Amino acid sequence: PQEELKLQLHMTSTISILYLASTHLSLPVYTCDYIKWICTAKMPYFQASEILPKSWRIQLPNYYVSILEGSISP
DNA sequence: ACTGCTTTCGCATGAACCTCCCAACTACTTTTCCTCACACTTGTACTCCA
Repeated sequence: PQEELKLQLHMTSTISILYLASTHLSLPVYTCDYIKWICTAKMPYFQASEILPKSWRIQLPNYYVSILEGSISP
C-alpha cells in the first residue's frame, strides 16, 4: 500500500538481481566475478549517487542519496 | 544724565549616524534508511538404567 510503503531497496539489491540474471542465462560469472568487478571500480556499484544522474540529483533527500552510492561493500 | 550693546548689512553669472547581518568555517544535530542474531522451545540423534 502507498500508505507507509517503506520500500526495501539497497545497493545489495542491484547486485543480487544482477546475479540472478546470470544463472538463468547460465553464465560463469559469479559473486567472486562481481566483487572483483565492483571493488576494482569497473561496473558502477561504488559512488553511484554522485556522478550518475547529473540532473535528477538535487531534489532527492539526504538519507536517500546516502543509500544509492556505494557506501560500503557487502 | 551716556555708555556699552546691538543690528543690518554688503561687486553681477558660471558651478565649485552605526549594531546586525551577512559574511566563513567550523562543530553537532536532524530525516528514516537497511541489516540483521538474538530469546525459548522442540525434534531427532545415539546414549542411557530399570
